[PDB]
Amino acid sequence: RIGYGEDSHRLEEGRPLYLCGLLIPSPVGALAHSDGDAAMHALTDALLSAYGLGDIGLLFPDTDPRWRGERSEVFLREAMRLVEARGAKLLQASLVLTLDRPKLGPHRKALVDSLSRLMRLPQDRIGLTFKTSEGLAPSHVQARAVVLLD
Amino acid sequence: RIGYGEDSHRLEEGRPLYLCGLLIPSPVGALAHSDGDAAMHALTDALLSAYGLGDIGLLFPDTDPRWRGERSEVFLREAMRLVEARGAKLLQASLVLTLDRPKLGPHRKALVDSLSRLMRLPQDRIGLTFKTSEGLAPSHVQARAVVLLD
Amino acid sequence: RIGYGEDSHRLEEGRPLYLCGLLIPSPVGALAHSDGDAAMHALTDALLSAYGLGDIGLLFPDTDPRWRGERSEVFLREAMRLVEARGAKLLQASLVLTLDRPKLGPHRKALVDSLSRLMRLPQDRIGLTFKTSEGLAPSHVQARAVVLLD
Ligand SMILES: [Mg+2]
Ligand SMILES: [Mg+2]
Ligand SMILES: [Mg+2]
Repeated sequence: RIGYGEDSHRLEEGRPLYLCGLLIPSPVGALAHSDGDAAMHALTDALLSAYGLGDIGLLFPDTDPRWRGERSEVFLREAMRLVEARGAKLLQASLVLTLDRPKLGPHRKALVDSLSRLMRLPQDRIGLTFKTSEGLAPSHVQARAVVLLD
Repeated sequence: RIGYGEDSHRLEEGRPLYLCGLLIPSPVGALAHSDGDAAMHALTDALLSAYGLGDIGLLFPDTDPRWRGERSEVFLREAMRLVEARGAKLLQASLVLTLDRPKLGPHRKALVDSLSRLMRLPQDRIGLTFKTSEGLAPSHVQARAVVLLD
Repeated sequence: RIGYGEDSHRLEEGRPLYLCGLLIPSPVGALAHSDGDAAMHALTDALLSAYGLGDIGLLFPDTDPRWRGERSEVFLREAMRLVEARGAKLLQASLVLTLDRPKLGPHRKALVDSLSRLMRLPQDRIGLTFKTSEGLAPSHVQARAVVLLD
C-alpha cells in the first residue's frame, strides 16, 4: 500500500518552530492552531490515506477534547494505531520539507532520529530531504510525504 | 508500477467547481478551457505516467475534437483503457486536494464514492485528503496524486 | 523501496535552461550556482531518500571541490552508485515538471530518452509529465519525483 500527504503553515517571527516532533531553534515558527508541525501532519495524512481513513481534518477536529492543545505526535500515533489494527506494517516514509529559514541541515541527525523513533522504522527507511522555496514561499513551511506499507 | 501526477487551476468567483467528477457548490470555480477538475487531471496524468504514455497535454489536447469540451472523467476513463490494455491492474490511488475554499469536508463521502466508482477501486484503496494552502495559494486549486498498479 | 524528492529554481531571462540533463532552447533559465536542472535534482534527492542517505545539499555541496561546477547528471550517477552499492535495483521513475515557459512538449522524446539512458530504465518505466503553474509560480521551474526500487 501507498499513501501520500501534504501540509503547510504560515511562519511568523517570534513563534516556536516544531518539525518532525522536535522544537527547532528559529527566528520563525508556525502561525497555527496546532503546533503546526508540517512534517508530522503530512506523514499522518499519508498514513490515513493509505487505508482510505480520511485526513487529520476529519479525525482530529479541535472540537473533540482529546485533540485540543495536543502536539502532533498524538495524531501520528493514533493513525499508526488505526492502520496497524487493519493489518498494516509500515515499511518506509520519504518526505521533503521546504522552507527558506532556518537551515535544517544542522538538525539532520536529530530530525531523522525522531522520525525513526516515532514511526518505529530503521534509519535507512526514513527518507528526509530539505529544500528552500527559492523565494517561492518565504513565509511558509511545507511538507510532502509518501509512505509505503507491507 | 507507480505513477505520480499533478494539476492546478486558477479559481475564479462565480464559475462552477468540479472535483473528482462532481459539481461542488462553491463561490469559486476553475477558470479553464477544460472543466478544471484538478483531481481528475492529476489522477489521469499519474496513470499515464505509470506506463510512460505521456500526459494529458499530449493525449487530450484542445485541438483534438474527440476531447475538446468533454468532461475530465472522459480522459480518466481513456487513460484507464490504455493502461488496462497494457496489462495494468490499478490497485490504489492516493491524492491530496489543496484549496482555500470551499470546504470539501461535507462532501467527503460523495467525492470518495465517485473516485471509487470511476476507478473501480474499493473505498479503502481510495486515499483522498483535503488541505487549505494557508494563504500560500488562495486563488488556485491544486491536486497531487500517486497511483499503484499490479 | 520508495523515494520522493522535489526541486525548484527561480527562472531568469537569458540564462540557459537545463532539464533532464539536456540544454533546452528557452527565453529563461535557472538563476543559480548549479545548472539548476530541477529534474535531475529531484530525481537525485528521491534516490538518496529511498535509502535515507541525505539529500543533494548534504552530499553535493558547492564547498566540496569534487562537486562544485559539475553537471547535475554527475550527482544523479553518484546517487545511483551509492544505492546500487546497498543492493538497490532501480525499477521506475515518475516525475512532474512545472513551468509556464518554454513549452516542453516538442522536447518530450529527447527528455525521456535522456532519462532512460541516464537511469538505465526502459522507456515505459520513465513517467515524465509536463505542467504549467497556471500563474501560480510563473517565474520558477518546479520538479517533483517518485522513484521505485527493487
Ligand atoms: Mg498542519
Ligand atoms: Mg487541469
Ligand atoms: Mg536544484
